[PDB]
Amino acid sequence: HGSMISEIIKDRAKLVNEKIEELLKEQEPEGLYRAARHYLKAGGKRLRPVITLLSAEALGEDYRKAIHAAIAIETVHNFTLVHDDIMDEDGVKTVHTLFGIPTAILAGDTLYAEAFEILSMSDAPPENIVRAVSKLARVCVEICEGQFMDMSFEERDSVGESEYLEMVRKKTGVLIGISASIPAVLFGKDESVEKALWNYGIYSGIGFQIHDDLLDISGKDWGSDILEGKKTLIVIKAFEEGIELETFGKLERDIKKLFDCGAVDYARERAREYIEMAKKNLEVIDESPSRNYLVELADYLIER
Amino acid sequence: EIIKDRAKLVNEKIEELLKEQEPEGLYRAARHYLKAGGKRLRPVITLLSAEALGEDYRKAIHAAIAIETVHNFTLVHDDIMDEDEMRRGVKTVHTLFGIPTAILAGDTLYAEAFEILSMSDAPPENIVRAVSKLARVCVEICEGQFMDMSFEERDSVGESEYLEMVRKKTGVLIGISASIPAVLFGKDESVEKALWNYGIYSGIGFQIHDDLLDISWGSDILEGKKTLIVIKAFEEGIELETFGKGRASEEELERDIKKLFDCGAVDYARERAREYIEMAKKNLEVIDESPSRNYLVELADYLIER
Repeated sequence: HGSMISEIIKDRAKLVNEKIEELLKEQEPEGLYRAARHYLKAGGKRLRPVITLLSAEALGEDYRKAIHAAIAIETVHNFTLVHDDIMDEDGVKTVHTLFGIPTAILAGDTLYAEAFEILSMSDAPPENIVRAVSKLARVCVEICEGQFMDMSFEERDSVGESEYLEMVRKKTGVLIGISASIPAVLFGKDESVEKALWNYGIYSGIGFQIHDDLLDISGKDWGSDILEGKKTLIVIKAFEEGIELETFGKLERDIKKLFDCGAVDYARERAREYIEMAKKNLEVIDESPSRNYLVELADYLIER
Repeated sequence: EIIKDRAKLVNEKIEELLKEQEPEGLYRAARHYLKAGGKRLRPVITLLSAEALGEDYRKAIHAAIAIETVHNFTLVHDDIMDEDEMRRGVKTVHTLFGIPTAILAGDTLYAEAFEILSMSDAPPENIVRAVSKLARVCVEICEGQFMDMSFEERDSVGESEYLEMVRKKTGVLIGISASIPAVLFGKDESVEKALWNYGIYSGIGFQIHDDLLDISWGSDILEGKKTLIVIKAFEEGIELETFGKGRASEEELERDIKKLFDCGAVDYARERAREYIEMAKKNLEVIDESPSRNYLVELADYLIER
């Protein structure tokens, strides 16, 4: 076909959730685990584990073997969400709001260890598990560096485009990068193939972020990110050519200036560039239904 | 004893594997305690346990650094929770750098530990098991810290609940310190459980003694920390005048400390702490006699002597 991508995401997400329920059961101490399972139970697009399972399939493997890696990465993601929410302080209600900050910190730390425990249950050669552990951990370190950078940007008045893109790469790209590349690691695929899936993830993630930030201008309210002063690629290119907007303390006038300077279309062109780059990296992989799903998925990430 | 030797090795590997890096903000925070220089107890237990198994304990160094990294991770997040302004002789991480950076710093140490563990020179099969066991250990420390903090607001907790909390909060990380060389080098379940049980019991006793060292001042009771002493005494219905206050008079706290010695409760702690360290030794017997094996013995002793 070529138009079922929302249905494949759905199908694989449904698998992800079924195994989430199997592997991340609520336990004692009940207060820790209710915080620990909160975000997971409120749902999630499950985009990263879905990518893992599509990548696994596109590599000619039984993608059920990739479930653990898939859920570990979704577990890492959920963990970052809990801790991140502690630091934006701003639904559903955040975990630190419902359970307090200590329970929230320990809830993230719990999910964090479980991620690795789950990944280690993978049905794959130990040498590859050890490499997947090493690689996921390095990604975790990078996400913290990305989160740190992103917060630094809140205190800065002059964030460069490349700095910002570097931030997004760690904050959003690398986790998506390893959800595409981890079945390569687990199943002994070689370096050029892992590299192709990694780049696919990173470039999808970066573009996915740019488009996400475009949706703030193209439930929640128009121009939210503007009044909250968030540095997006759009904002950064407008500043880059001295547009300087009359909100940033929490409007429709500002939004016109962003289109008028082409900063909105710069960001679109940047996000599409990233997704084309992500798709060209897939060329290394054998054509298959699953490879085309990954291709259409990159498209979806920026066309929704 | 001969620990400053391995303590020396561990800090050399720490400075080799846990470099500062960019963003310097994040790593200045993440290396703050490591540079402050803890006693490195658990790493030394890992190197000695390895040599007691008659292995090349240098091969166990990555697991030694990894467990110390976990330990430092917990310190950072714990200090956020207790809102301590200082830990031993240095300001806490959240106070110098802020709560969000403190969170990210421990989150970074946390991942760094699994990356270091995975570098081990051992059968990969056994690195996987080591990652699985250390990650469950980390889940339990979190379960413990949540238990310990839940205790604060409870009116009374039994010795059992409290001792299950100490087993998770500070014991299992000490158990896996000794356990992990048995895991890494394919010793069998008897040996693992033996080094495991030694590490846990050493932990609990080590904890009970660390609560005694505050009676050895005063802060545990003003802070309301529920120790094994105050659980015995309160089980003995000992009216304790200054347990909640935080601010207190010297005479008021002295009469509360005075009570506690005379309760038949400070004795209980030393005694109960001692029957744990002994349970560690009598467990450690499954391992062959060795300079290393007796070193773990004398070391389980040092946890009760301070």
